[PDB]
Amino acid sequence: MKELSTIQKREKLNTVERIGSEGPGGAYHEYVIKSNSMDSQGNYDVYETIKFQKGARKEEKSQHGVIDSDLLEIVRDRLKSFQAGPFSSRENACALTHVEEALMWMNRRVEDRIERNVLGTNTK
Amino acid sequence: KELSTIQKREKLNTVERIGSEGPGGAYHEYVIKSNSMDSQGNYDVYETIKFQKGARKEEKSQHGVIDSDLLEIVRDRLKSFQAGPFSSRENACALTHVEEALMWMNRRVEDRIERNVLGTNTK
Amino acid sequence: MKELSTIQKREKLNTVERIGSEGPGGAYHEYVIKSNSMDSQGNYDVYETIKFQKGARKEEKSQHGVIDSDLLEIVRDRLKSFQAGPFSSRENACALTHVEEALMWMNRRVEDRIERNVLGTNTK
Amino acid sequence: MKELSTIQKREKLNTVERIGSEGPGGAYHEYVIKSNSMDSQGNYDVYETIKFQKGARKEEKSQHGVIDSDLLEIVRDRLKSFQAGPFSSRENACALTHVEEALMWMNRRVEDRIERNVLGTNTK
Amino acid sequence: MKELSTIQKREKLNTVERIGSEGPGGAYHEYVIKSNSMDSQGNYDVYETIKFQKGARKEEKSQHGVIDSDLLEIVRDRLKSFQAGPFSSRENACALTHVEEALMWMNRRVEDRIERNVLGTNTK
Amino acid sequence: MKELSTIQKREKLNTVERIGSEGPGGAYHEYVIKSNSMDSQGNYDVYETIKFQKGARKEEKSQHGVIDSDLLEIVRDRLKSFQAGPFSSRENACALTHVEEALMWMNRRVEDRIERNVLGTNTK
Ligand SMILES: Nc1nc(=O)c2ncn([C@@H]3O[C@@H]4COP(=O)(O)O[C@H]5[C@@H](O)[C@H](n6cnc7c(N)ncnc76)O[C@@H]5COP(=O)(O)O[C@@H]3[C@@H]4O)c2[nH]1
Ligand SMILES: Nc1nc(=O)c2ncn([C@@H]3O[C@@H]4COP(=O)(O)O[C@H]5[C@@H](O)[C@H](n6cnc7c(N)ncnc76)O[C@@H]5COP(=O)(O)O[C@@H]3[C@@H]4O)c2[nH]1
Ligand SMILES: Nc1nc(=O)c2ncn([C@@H]3O[C@@H]4COP(=O)(O)O[C@H]5[C@@H](O)[C@H](n6cnc7c(N)ncnc76)O[C@@H]5COP(=O)(O)O[C@@H]3[C@@H]4O)c2[nH]1
Ligand SMILES: Nc1nc(=O)c2ncn([C@@H]3O[C@@H]4COP(=O)(O)O[C@H]5[C@@H](O)[C@H](n6cnc7c(N)ncnc76)O[C@@H]5COP(=O)(O)O[C@@H]3[C@@H]4O)c2[nH]1
Ligand SMILES: Nc1nc(=O)c2ncn([C@@H]3O[C@@H]4COP(=O)(O)O[C@H]5[C@@H](O)[C@H](n6cnc7c(N)ncnc76)O[C@@H]5COP(=O)(O)O[C@@H]3[C@@H]4O)c2[nH]1
Ligand SMILES: Nc1nc(=O)c2ncn([C@@H]3O[C@@H]4COP(=O)(O)O[C@H]5[C@@H](O)[C@H](n6cnc7c(N)ncnc76)O[C@@H]5COP(=O)(O)O[C@@H]3[C@@H]4O)c2[nH]1
Repeated sequence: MKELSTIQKREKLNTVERIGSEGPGGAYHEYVIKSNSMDSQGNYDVYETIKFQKGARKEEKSQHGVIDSDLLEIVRDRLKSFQAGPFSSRENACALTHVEEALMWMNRRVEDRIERNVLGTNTK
Repeated sequence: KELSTIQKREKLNTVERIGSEGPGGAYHEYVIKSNSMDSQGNYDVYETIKFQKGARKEEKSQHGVIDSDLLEIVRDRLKSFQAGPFSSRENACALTHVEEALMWMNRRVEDRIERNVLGTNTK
Repeated sequence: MKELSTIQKREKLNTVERIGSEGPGGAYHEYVIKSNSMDSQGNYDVYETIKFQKGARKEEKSQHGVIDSDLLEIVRDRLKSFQAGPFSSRENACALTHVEEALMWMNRRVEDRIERNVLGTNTK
Repeated sequence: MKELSTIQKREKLNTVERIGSEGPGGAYHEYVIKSNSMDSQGNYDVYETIKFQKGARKEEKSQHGVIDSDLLEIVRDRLKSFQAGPFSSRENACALTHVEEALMWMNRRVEDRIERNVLGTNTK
Repeated sequence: MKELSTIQKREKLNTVERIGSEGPGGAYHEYVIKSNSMDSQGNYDVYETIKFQKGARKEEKSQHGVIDSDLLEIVRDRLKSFQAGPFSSRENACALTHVEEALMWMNRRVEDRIERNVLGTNTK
Repeated sequence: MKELSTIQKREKLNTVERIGSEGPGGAYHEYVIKSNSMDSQGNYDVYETIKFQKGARKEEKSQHGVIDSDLLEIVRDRLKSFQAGPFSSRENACALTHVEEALMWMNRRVEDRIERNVLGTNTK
């Protein structure tokens, strides 16, 4: 089974699973999010596949997809919206600031790799 | 509708809001589309992500993903990259920040359980 | 020596001191907090002893006691109360957020150890 | 109920309770930590009271007691010892750095209050 | 006085003073660092002024000078060097990561202000 | 080259350069901040030199100068002022809290070295 062990343990809406095998860097590049609930006719309320960029965006060889910062930017935008709205919380603000600091560190990774001419290459 | 992102250079994809504001004032559908293009003018990447919109117990809701799911995926990938040959301190700081975000997201869920407001449209 | 070198250096109310010997894990399991002041009769204004859990809560020869998360939860509650009251501060708020993040990491440790089924055993 | 809602939800050794009434600053100044487990004799295996300084130390009719930085310094010492011993973890390290940064902010509070000549007085 | 109350309280090499009057945004734009020790001559061993950009750089009547990210980038370079050398420490590491995160947030400000077309203007 | 590679890439007011050679502990002890702009006469609008303490302050052939805490205290004071003024921001607040945590870690280093009697000596 390829079920992710998550920090949340109670009242989970969905489970997440690794899909396929290990790829470049030792990571997976496909995930499925699927609901802990079934519809009236016995099917998943949610069954959602996320495919990540696998290989350089410049080869046609590559599995072209999303990058982790895209997912974090989506979460960042939603948390900002929630904080502007009626159901804001301190827990949200702490989550949002850590999300933004993670994105800034991912951008650090992009910029030092640009400086070293190694972005888009399989090099440490 | 296009997201202004923290990354400014060498961006692979663009992210856009889909639809209108919903419960809590947020959007519940997003599109990620590649900045690169194929021969016929079709995006090389065009993926929609739909979020839970309305309570999961209600059959009329838009059932979908929740943000901690996406953060757990990113967490798992960062752990795999740190165990692999292309690890970095930048990766490690990002991973710890993602994990602390997930910890605060769980604190929210648990607080809302404590106050008997989880799954309700209330602060 | 058994007197703790603390982060605070001036206007300390109390001193903290280790009691006994190193135990499981290389740590001490009993501490005393004693006042830096003495009463009219020449006695400590404060002399408090804290005994930690030492060995498995299941087996009877263990020294049964408190755990560190209990102490941080007390401090978290008091800081929350102070922030609601009239003598709140930014310094309090930073302290409380770090206390809660420490508690969340202690719970990460507990949840990692339940998942590995090592909780309550002398296993790294 | 005076029982504290804690961060950890599963496998709790002990329960923590506030004791007394709201005091200076809106906080409680006594807490009890009691075991979730039982002897054969019918009593709690753990039942420990922690009384905090309530009112200034110089005033003779105050409830002299511990302060929160004492408790976090104990936890800091134990965490350092665990990290130097055989059962270390990244979760311990993250908790320890947060505990030390909380102690650093508590000291900032003390030092700021000395600056403003309000340490030991009921004022912001 | 115009002397800064600093985090460091003991064994301080220098004092810092703000110079001039409060300017745009409510801040001071000139500072002096001077040694706590004097030479045989009687004058300070260190007396260093730092002027900050006051007014937009495009306007020639402005006081052109340094900006805060310059100073933090100097400190970041020095901490990186110390860590690569013989006298490294965990305290240095925590300081460096915080300096770098402060720089990332200063950059976030600049980029936000570019986004809103307010960079180099006297507005929030 | 001796150019500092900075976290900010866009709309930079100034460049920062190392001057001289590596010194004690592996770090540079002199830095120039110079404008990315020039006046009506082809001369830098800005050209500060910052010289750091190099060698123990209490010996006399040492180069006496500033220390990194001095620069962060300046930045801390300015950020506090900007946050009290009309052009405050969340980005400023995050930068300021990181600056202050950096300073408290610098002070941790100083007090640790005092306690070990290594402050002012070339020793790890
Ligand atoms: N243009 C562009 N902008 C970006 O922001 C970006 N982020 C990643 N990439 C590139 O996407 C492609 C897909 O990654 P893959 O898993 O195949 O290889 C990756 C992966 O195996 C590993 N890696 C280690 N840590 C990370 C990490 N944090 N994010 C991504 N990849 C990582 O290290 C390889 C090279 O990374 P980059 O050197 O950033 O180039 C990648 C690569 O060309 C980017 N390309
Ligand atoms: N069982 C369960 N476990 C979870 O982890 C979980 N996380 C979210 N939800 C529920 O999904 C549904 C879809 O959210 P919607 O946008 O309609 O309403 C949400 C949204 O408008 C707003 N909100 C504010 N901050 C957040 C946030 N951080 N995450 C999600 N929703 C948030 O506040 C409403 C109630 O939130 P919850 O009270 O968490 O219940 C939600 C809701 O029932 C969960 N349900
Ligand atoms: N049920 C339960 N819930 C908890 O939250 C909990 N926290 C600790 N314990 C158990 O209490 C007992 C007292 O600790 P001791 O010092 O004797 O051994 C400990 C100690 O030597 C070491 N250790 C390393 N890091 C830590 C740490 N952060 N907290 C406690 N103990 C730690 O590693 C041993 C086993 O740890 P756990 O595997 O958590 O079980 C402990 C232990 O059985 C708990 N038991
Ligand atoms: N000498 C000395 N060194 C210390 O480190 C210290 N820490 C606390 N105290 C003093 O202990 C006494 C007991 O606190 P009480 O709850 O009655 O009043 C407290 C309390 O109601 C409230 N308060 C707000 N935030 C905090 C906080 N973080 N810690 C303690 N008290 C706090 O604000 C009052 C004055 O605080 P201090 O001004 O720090 O003086 C206290 C007080 O004289 C100290 N005294
Ligand atoms: N090109 C460029 N790149 C930079 O990185 C940068 N950083 C600052 N500046 C500009 O320098 C000039 C000098 O600042 P002054 O104190 O007069 O006004 C400042 C000051 O009064 C206030 N302010 C609030 N927070 C800050 C802050 N964190 N840094 C600087 N100034 C700040 O808000 C005004 C406008 O700030 P910017 O809108 O960033 O433009 C400034 C201004 O034109 C920059 N210009
Ligand atoms: N009195 C006093 N109060 C201070 O706050 C302070 N901070 C630094 N110093 C002393 O200034 C002198 C100049 O530093 P130098 O680069 O030549 O040597 C330094 C430097 O080579 C290296 N070092 C490693 N990390 C750091 C660091 N974070 N800050 C400064 N120096 C550092 O380790 C040497 C000894 O450091 P200290 O042992 O703190 O003593 C220094 C030294 O005597 C101080 N002296």
